[PDB]
Amino acid sequence: YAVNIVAALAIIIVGLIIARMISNAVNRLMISRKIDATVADFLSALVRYGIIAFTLIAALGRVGVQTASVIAVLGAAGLAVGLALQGSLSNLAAGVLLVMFRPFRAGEYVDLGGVAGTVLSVQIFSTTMRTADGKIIVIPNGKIIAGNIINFSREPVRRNEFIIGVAYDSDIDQVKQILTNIIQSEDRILKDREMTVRLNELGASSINFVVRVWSNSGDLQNVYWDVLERIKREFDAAGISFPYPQMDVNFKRV
Amino acid sequence: YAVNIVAALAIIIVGLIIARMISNAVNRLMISRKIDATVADFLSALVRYGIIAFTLIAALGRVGVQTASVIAVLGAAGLAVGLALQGSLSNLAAGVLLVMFRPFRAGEYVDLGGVAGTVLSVQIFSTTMRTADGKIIVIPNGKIIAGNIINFSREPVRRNEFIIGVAYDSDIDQVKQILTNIIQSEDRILKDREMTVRLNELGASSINFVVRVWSNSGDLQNVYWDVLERIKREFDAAGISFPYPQMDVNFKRV
Amino acid sequence: YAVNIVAALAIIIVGLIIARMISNAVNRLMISRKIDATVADFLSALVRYGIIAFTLIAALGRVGVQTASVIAVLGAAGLAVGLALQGSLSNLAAGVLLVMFRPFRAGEYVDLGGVAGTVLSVQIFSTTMRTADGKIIVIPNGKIIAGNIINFSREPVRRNEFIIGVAYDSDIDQVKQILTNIIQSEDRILKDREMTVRLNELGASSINFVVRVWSNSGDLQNVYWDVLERIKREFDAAGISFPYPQMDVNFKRV
Amino acid sequence: YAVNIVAALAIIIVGLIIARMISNAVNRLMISRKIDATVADFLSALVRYGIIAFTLIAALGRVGVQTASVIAVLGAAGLAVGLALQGSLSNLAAGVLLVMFRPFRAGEYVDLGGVAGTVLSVQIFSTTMRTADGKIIVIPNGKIIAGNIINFSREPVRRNEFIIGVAYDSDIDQVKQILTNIIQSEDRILKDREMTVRLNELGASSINFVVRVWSNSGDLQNVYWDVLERIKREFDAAGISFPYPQMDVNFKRV
Amino acid sequence: YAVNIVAALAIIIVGLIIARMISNAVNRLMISRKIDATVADFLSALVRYGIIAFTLIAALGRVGVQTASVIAVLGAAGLAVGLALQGSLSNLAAGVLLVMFRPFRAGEYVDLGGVAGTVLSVQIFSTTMRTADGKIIVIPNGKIIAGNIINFSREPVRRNEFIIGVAYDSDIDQVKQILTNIIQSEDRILKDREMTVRLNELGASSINFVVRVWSNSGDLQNVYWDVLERIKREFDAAGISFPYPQMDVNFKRV
Amino acid sequence: YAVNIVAALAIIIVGLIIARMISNAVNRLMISRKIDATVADFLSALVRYGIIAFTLIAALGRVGVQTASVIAVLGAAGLAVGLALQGSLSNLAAGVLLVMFRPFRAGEYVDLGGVAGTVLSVQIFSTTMRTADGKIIVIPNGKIIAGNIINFSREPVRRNEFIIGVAYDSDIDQVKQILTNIIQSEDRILKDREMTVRLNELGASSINFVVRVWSNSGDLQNVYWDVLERIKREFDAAGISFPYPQMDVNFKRV
Amino acid sequence: YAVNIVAALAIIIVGLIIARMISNAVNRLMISRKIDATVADFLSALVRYGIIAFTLIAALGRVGVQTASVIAVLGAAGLAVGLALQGSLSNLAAGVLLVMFRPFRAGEYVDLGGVAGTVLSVQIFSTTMRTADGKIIVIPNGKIIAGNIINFSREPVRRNEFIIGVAYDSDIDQVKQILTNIIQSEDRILKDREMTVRLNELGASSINFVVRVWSNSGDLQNVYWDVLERIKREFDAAGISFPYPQMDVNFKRV
Repeated sequence: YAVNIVAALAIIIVGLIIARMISNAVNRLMISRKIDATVADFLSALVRYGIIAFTLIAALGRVGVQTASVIAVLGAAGLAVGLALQGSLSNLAAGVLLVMFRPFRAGEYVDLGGVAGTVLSVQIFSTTMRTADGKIIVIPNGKIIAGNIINFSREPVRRNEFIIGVAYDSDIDQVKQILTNIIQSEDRILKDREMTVRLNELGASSINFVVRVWSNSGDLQNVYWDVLERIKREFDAAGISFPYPQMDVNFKRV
Repeated sequence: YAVNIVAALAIIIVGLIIARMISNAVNRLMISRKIDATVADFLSALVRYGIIAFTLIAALGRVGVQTASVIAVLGAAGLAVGLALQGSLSNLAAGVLLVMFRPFRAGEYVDLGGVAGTVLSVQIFSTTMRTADGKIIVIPNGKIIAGNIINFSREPVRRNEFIIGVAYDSDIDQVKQILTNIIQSEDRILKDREMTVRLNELGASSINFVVRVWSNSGDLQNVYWDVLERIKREFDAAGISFPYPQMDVNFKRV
Repeated sequence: YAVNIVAALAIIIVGLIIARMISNAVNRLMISRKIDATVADFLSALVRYGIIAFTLIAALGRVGVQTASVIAVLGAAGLAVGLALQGSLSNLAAGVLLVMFRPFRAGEYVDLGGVAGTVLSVQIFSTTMRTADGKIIVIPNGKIIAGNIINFSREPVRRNEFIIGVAYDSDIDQVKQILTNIIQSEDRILKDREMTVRLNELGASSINFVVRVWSNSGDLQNVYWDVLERIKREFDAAGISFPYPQMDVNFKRV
Repeated sequence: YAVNIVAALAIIIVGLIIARMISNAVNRLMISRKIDATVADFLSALVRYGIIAFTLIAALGRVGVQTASVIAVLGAAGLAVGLALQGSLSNLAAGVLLVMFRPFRAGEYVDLGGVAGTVLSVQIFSTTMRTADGKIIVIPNGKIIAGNIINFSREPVRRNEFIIGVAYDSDIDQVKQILTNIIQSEDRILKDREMTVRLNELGASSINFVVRVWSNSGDLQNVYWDVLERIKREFDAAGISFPYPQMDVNFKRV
Repeated sequence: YAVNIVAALAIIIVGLIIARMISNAVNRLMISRKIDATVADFLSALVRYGIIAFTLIAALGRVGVQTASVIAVLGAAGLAVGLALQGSLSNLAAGVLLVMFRPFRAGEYVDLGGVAGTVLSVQIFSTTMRTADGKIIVIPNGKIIAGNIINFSREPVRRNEFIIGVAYDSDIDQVKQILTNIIQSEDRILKDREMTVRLNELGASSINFVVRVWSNSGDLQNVYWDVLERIKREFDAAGISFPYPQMDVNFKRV
Repeated sequence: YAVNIVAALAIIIVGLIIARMISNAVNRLMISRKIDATVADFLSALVRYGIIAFTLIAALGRVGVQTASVIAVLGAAGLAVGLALQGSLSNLAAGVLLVMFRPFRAGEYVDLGGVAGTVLSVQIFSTTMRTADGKIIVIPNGKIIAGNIINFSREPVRRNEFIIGVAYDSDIDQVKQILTNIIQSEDRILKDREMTVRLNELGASSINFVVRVWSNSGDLQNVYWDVLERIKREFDAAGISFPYPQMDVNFKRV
Repeated sequence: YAVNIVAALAIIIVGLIIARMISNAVNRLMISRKIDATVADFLSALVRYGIIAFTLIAALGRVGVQTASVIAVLGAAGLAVGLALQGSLSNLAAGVLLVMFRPFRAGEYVDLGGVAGTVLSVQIFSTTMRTADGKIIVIPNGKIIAGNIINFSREPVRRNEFIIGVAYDSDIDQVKQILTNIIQSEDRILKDREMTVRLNELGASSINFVVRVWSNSGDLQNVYWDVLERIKREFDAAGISFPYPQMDVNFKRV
């Protein structure tokens, strides 16, 4: 009877010294690893309150008090902390998944669901990537894994799609001749792949030719800019008119 | 009383020699399987902390301290890891579902909810597919199973829909005659299927004929381009005018 | 004391032979039914690891070690696999619900929440349906049950709605006379149902008559196309003008 | 010792014969009710595997093996089936709620969050409703309860809102006189309720009068069509002009 | 030994008679209060199956069979019914909270996240409200509590905002004089509150004055209509022009 | 044996009298605090059913239910109530957060994710706030914590941004001179802060100057209105034209 | 027998004095910390009711009444409070994550998914940040972690993108010469990085040159404004016309 009481006080004193030991130990461990001391002491007070809660419940169990009430409420409070940390630990799990199944490496130009940039680093909780215009975007890993990963650096060839609106009076064969001469005289265009120049659309004010052209993934934007400037030059020289928005107006004297 | 004593320490030392050996074993196993050697030791430290937690709880239970507090908090922490890994393990389950119920195979041109490409591979956690313009999209499997799978390589015949806007003054029977001559003289159009040429819409500035035409799944875009170019040529030759946006203007000199 | 040790090793050996024979049996059942070998051996390794986990826990319990730690973590790992498989087993439950409460059968042209096609088959995890333009859409059953099911093959008679924009100067009674003559002389229109021709809207540039017309579900699109072509013909013959977008211009010379 | 073994084999044989008899009984109970046999045999195999799992667990417990691991994993698999059936059983609960608290009955024209039609039947898992244009929409009950229920057949009177755009030069008092004569000479308009004819908006090209008019729920669309046709007739007769889109243009030079 | 068997059959017979009496009593209670019997018989069959399940597994426990596997599956089926009834019970909890914290009473014109109407009644599961145009909307209580409650009947004074577009040629001080004379000569406008007449915006074709004016919550729409009609009258009398959409057109004849 | 019977009937009678006492006390406390007799009687009936459920189970346990059948079902029914209560008391937790972290509690004009107004009161489940146009919006606290809080009375100085579109013929230095004279002669503009007058955009028909100007949080709307009216006055006085939507028009033949 | 009754009353009295002392102690602890007593007494009454509930259940267990029913309902109520506090404790966990993995510090101009401003402080539950236009936005931490963190202060160099629309008649080489002279004569433009001046687009009415220019993060907006004003000045001096929206008008003249 009193043996359970002295055993319970023994559990209390060993639990308090273990609580102070583990609390100060994780204080030292987060001062050494991390930098902050305020939230380190906050988490250390959380762990200290956890160990003294564990040992107070174990002591009230050693006395003989049926202790399942605080067991159920402490389990639901741990489950509260669990459904809280669902997002952060999901970022952790997506991070280890994204570094063991790696669809991008540090330097691969990707498009992670609406933002596109070169991956500077894949950390444990987030990938830092630098945008094309200098912005640093720190995307969490759950937002990456839960969406698509459009990797632009895994295939060495990509495809420019030019859409040229010419007038309806413009001859289809002359436009196709000039566009084929432009995309054939250009050296960075892969000739062994698709080189489509065909009438894509009968537009409202114009008529739209599509020019689908494969090139290297590094020369892609320069092929777009050079073939577009050459299209403008050769079309203005050859008399083919890029039309303005056209209206037919039926005038009426009131 | 002493039977619980150092026999509990025998449990706590038979557990540490299992914890270290299982940590070293999963380090060697994941170095053999998928080398990272930097989050591999983190997962090994997680498994080590789990096994030493199991054996510390079992040793405190063998002594006589009623362990149901750390049991409930460890179960809630396991459920935290569970609701964390909900997304990744749902990708795994959707991957084994997608490879045992396979709606696409490696090479089938599909459309998985807004992105469309040829599936290069269906891995365990993601399908890599190459877009029509060269981009590699690594879609997770839960995002595929949670949405539609529009497969273009399962049926060998598909349907082009042309919408030709002609002027309101143009004769309906002449447009239907010329469009039927275009879709009948074209050989890749399946003649035993639907060949609809009918007045679809009375538009604002135009009047829209629909041309629904069945052709083979490989010949489909070429049928679209050739029949559209032939429509432009034969309509310009026959005098039917594709109209511009039309306005009726009632000018008022003020 | 040692009786529990030899009993624990007995549970160990019967569990290892059970872990071999159940894994071999599910390899048999997955090679015969739903044929695959790689992910079938993956699932077999999962079932083998599960059975050896069950029997290692049972052996450590039969020895005398309080084993509730791995019980709670294994229950939370089962709950991890459960909240993972939530989506796939919800597709399973929605599939058996969709086939025992069947709102569509194999062949019924439906509209399952933004995609519309004829249901080729209702499988256990997904309905395959062929779109009107040849595409095969494999919709999961949870996405079908969680949204509406617009069935076009359940009523034999449906309703075309024409909206004819005529000019503001056109006589309302002449337009109603001509539209009623068109929808009365057409034989596939159900005359015993609603045949509405009334002035629907005072539009911006036009004035919109509505023509609500009931006809059979197979003849519906042909009734639409024939009555629309007849509307264009008879309105052009009778002098009623479908107007262009109208502007009133008050020009004032700066 | 061996008494527990023969008792365990007794539980094994009574559970196997109970599993076979209850699988045959649930097969009869489904084939009499829902006359699909394939998914009936699937659910029967599920119930058979569940009861033989129950009795294998009970036998391994009666032998003396601590059968807590398979109980925890089986409870988590029951929770897998539970979070799976969350959607379908939520449709069931919303169906019994929607038929015991019934905001619509079979025949009542409603608008269940988007789609709008007359409810043909409220079943247990879904309400079938027929749209105004003939389409059958089978809406699940959770989608109905989770959204608004805009019931049109609960109140016998409703309100038409005409918006008449007249020119800026038109006299406000003459428009209000003519609109009040139109909405007063019409007999299906409830005269004891609100009859608003007032200047609602100073539009861009027009000026918008609102006409808010109460009438019976069956006469509502006919009141709209007749008062709109009368508005067009009397406004064209009295010289009030529904204006086209108006532009003030300041002409300039090159 | 046989004492447990006769005790188990005793629990069987008392549980079957309690199951029949509670099933028939719940059926009678759902007849006298919930007149529909087609789902009352189903709910009573559910309660009957539940009580016979409880007493069958209680008798299987009283025999001596370790029964804690069907306890886990039954407690997961109860949690299936729980996560099913999550929506309906959330409507019940939001209803009792919406009637003990009442932000609207029966008759108060509100806007419950989108739809807006006068609350006819707040029931336990839904608030019925009549729209301004006669429609009856039965909003569930979880959708009300989860969103905003814009109550228009809690403050007796509200604010009209007129936005008058005048021409750029119009004098600012004359427009402000006429608008201030209109909003000062009007008696239902609260003169002790804000009366703003100031230049709000330099629009594309016009220039927009804002007139923010406080008036009583019942007189608000009539103040809007009377001040807008007076603005049109006084501005047409004073020569200030409400401008049409303006274009500056540069002639480029060739 | 019969001692457990008389003890069970003792538990029955003490539980029934405690049920009546606690239900009467809860009805007293609810008719004192949160007065509504109908739903307080409903909640007291729920608490009465709960206490008679607890005591019927606790009495029938010793003569019966054999380790937690009805307890395992009642715990899941408690969690059924608990998911409803998590949806509702997420507002209570957010309310005690919103009071102990005090982001707007005094009456500060804020913008709580969309709607914006002066906070009338922060209650326990909702913040009532009065909009700028008189509407009372009762936002729940979970909707506030789940979104941003844009507090306008936390910083005493804020920023007006004028965007002035002038013509392309306007001299940039003259526009910058006049705008700097307007924003320098105005006394409520903070001159020690940013005063930006620079060419923001080359518009389609205009050219847009940005005027970023810091002023006090009370004087800000009056600074906007006064500087905008002064911009219109001085720009019309100095010959700088606010352009209409310009449109170069190239004439053609029929 | 009576020893359990006097022990139960002992637990009752020690739990009541412990409940009063912990309730008043957390009143004192919060009044020292956060000095709203009105919710401090609310939380203190919650903790008092929790401790008296724990000790009432412990006393009913020490008497001998099987008390697992209220254990299950109290655990489900703890899970109700936990899943209610899910969002608040997720903000807490995201706050300690955001301060131990800090992607922004106090002062770093960021864009936290939409809103963008300089982070004034990162607290435990929210980050306060001041917008560029003076507004104070208190973003919760879970909303920050759940989205991207676009940090503008981590890289010292960023990129302006000018899009200059010139006329179609303008010479491409003259525009590229003038734009290269502007972006080369400007000193704050980083010349060792990308300096792109190339033909980006053939627009509808214009033709769009892109000018991608790298400059320091503090000089970025001033580089944009200075190069845009210089583009307007030098282009008007050199005769290059920024075109208005262009229409081609075909006179039909009825």
